[PDB]
Amino acid sequence: NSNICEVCNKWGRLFCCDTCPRSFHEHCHIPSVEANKNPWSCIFCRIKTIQERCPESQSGHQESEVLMRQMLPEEQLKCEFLLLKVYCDSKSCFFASEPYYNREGSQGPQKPMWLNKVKTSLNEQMYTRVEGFVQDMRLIFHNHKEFYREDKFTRLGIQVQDIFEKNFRNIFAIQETS
Ligand SMILES: [Zn+2]
Ligand SMILES: [Zn+2]
Ligand SMILES: [Zn+2]
Repeated sequence: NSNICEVCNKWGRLFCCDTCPRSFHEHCHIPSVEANKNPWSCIFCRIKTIQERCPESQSGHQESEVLMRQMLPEEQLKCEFLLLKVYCDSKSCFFASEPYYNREGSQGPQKPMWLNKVKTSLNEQMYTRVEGFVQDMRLIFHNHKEFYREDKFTRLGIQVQDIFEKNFRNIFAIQETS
């Protein structure tokens, strides 16, 4: 097993996957690492199994169809994984916790959003469709773009949104386009 957390790349109190060499801090894994269960399989392994059980799940999909899916167990898992993929980028630190807004010449967003709030929402099963989760994710970056205007700090929102969107297309097998 790896000697660092797959998500935050630090050592500490780690839980090891039994089916692959990844390791996790308790609350870096999503969902939080389960109390018992021997053997234990991580989210990367659980996502791989879905694909292996239904190879055709990797054929291309339209985003509009994906968004309307109900949050059944397999779509819940895919959203948890997509969330985890964003936390895997160190630039996710800027979007993790509750923001505040007091900048000359800007007003804060009408509906603030941050990664830990989406994490809790997923944990508490507050999304009924994929669209709910993806809307809150995109809102994080859109709020940041609007607030920071022409400050070059806006680019952090662009950068982390690109990680989100690449992973969204991969995890949900969105049809490749030009
Ligand atoms: Zn970690
Ligand atoms: Zn694993
Ligand atoms: Zn099948």
